[PDB]
Amino acid sequence: MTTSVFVSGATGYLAQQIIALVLSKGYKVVGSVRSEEKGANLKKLYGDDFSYEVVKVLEQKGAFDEALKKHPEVTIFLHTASPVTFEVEDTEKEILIPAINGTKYVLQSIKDVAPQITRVVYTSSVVAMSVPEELGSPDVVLSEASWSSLSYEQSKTHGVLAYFGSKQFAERAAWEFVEQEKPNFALSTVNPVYIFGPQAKDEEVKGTLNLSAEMVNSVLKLNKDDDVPATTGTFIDVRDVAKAHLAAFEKDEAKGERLLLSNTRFNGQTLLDVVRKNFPQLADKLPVGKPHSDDFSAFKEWNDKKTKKILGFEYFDFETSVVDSIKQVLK
Ligand SMILES: NC(=O)c1ccc[n+]([C@@H]2O[C@H](COP(=O)([O-])OP(=O)(O)OC[C@H]3O[C@@H](n4cnc5c(N)ncnc54)[C@H](OP(=O)(O)O)[C@@H]3O)[C@@H](O)[C@H]2O)c1
Repeated sequence: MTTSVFVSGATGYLAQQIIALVLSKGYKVVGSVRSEEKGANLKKLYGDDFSYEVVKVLEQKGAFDEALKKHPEVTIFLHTASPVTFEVEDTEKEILIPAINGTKYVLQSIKDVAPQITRVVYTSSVVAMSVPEELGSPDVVLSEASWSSLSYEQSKTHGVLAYFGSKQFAERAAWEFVEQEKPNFALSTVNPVYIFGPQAKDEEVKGTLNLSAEMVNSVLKLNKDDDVPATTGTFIDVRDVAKAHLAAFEKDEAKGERLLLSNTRFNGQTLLDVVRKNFPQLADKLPVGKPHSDDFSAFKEWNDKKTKKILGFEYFDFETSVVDSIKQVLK
């Protein structure tokens, strides 16, 4: 009787938080995974309202055809699967193509075989809206209208620029598909910054230590003689990203929208100060730097007012998000 929701890349960090949230709202879920045992693991963790299908390669035409044919009860599709790595041999084969062609072929499969799908949400990224130097700029104001100027030729040259390109061009292709093919579904994208926060299941706190979360987790591996990490940027809590995905398919207002998911700026000093205050027993094992020397008052606030009005909830603050990540890891 209830609606089923399809989530590509269900093994992932964001994807599992999305899955745990939608299951809690009464939805069923069907998740895609690159292998059978990967499916089997998730089933044990999430229970009866979760099914999976093995889709090993995104960059094949009709890759999701069989999976979708087997699940007519699915009316919602959340495409989150994407290479999220900066380190590869071929930027193209390992990052650009599976993102760009993966995305094109999923939308085509939905149109071909799942005409009952009314909503599709694509997980994009702030990298689709800018170039590396602009993000760390204090005179740059990003908005839902922002598009990266990074060219495809330049995106190939190395790993970080490939990831920037992958998101920008996959998302473009997504909006171009909607314009050109005129599908039954309405499209919306979620564009987050660095994603922090606890993993969905404690049992998953062991391997595949995902890039973004690890930027918090790595602090615990410092020792008192190490330098303050130089990591800096803007954050959003994984649980807020999940709620945005939910709003991205439940709210009429979210149709045809890009949603910029960005909260506050932080650097390595912000991180150490939070961890040191909340986990005093680790203070002797950690560097000190210059507590509260961090100052972001010169940075123009990004324009996410539209996203904030559509979402209609308040975000987890940096300390809570970081605190909950470390709590779980220590547990
Ligand atoms: N976390 C961030 O820093 C961040 C920020 C903004 C936007 N995003 C976007 O949101 C998504 C979720 O982020 P995340 O932190 O959850 O990343 P993640 O933990 O690395 O999740 C990636 C998932 O997608 C699948 N996948 C990756 N590369 C693939 C490929 N070449 N072919 C087929 N499947 C592949 C993997 O499935 P298997 O487990 O089966 O390999 C993996 O579980 C990302 O795709 C990213 O584009 C992420």
